[PDB]
Amino acid sequence: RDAFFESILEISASELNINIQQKALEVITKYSDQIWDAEEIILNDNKAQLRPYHKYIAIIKSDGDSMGETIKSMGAYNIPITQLSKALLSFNIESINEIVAYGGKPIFIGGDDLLCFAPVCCNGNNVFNLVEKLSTCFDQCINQHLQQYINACSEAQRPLPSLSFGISITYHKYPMFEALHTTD
RNA sequence: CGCCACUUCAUGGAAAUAAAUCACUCACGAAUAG
Ligand SMILES: Nc1ncnc2c1ncn2[C@@H]1O[C@H](COP(=O)(O)OP(=O)(O)OP(=O)(O)O)[C@@H](O)[C@H]1O
Ligand SMILES: [Mn+2]
Repeated sequence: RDAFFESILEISASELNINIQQKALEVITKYSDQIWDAEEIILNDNKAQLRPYHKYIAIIKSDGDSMGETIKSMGAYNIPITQLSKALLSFNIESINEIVAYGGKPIFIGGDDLLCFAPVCCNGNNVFNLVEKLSTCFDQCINQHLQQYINACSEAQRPLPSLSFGISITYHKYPMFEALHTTD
């Protein structure tokens, strides 16, 4: 209710325009194992257009780099932290928008982290394309809101705040606990 | 006009030179874990 997508395979092959949730529910009609198996064999006999990247799952984890250091650097130049809050919130909203646009799934947070469950390739768009768009969105929000900090601390020299990225691509099997720890 | 032969029996040069020296495809696939 306060929110408004499961298994591991449905968002690995969200490109065929095929609704595995509906057919899996029809077949099954405790829960997770049976529907997991149903989705598995449904896209097993969807072999006609199934490429090897349709069975691989990409986990994307990102965190903000030196946020406290950026805060301390803005403190020297008399720059409010409200601008940083603005940039982070706008980046998070745009991140959710473009992650659902790409074909993946946002899971974790709209803070300075992001854990996304995305297919390797949907509509000819990579997970690396998704990472590039996320980085560009974060840079755009930083520049748009911290413009004062941008043209005040970057002329002489400084690295601007950025986000480091962690991507893990594994089979739909090979459970996602180990994959999550590998991503971490 | 008559008569009649002896000689000489491979040397020098080139003796391999360039091109290609691996190429493409497959570099794990399923099952068992979740
Ligand atoms: N809306 C916001 N505005 C400003 N700062 C924020 C906001 N939300 C979170 N933060 C900051 O995020 C920080 C948490 O960042 P985190 O600890 O993940 O990374 P870091 O220590 O900056 O980076 P790294 O590990 O790369 O050195 C907190 O110190 C907090 O001040
Ligand atoms: Mn963080």
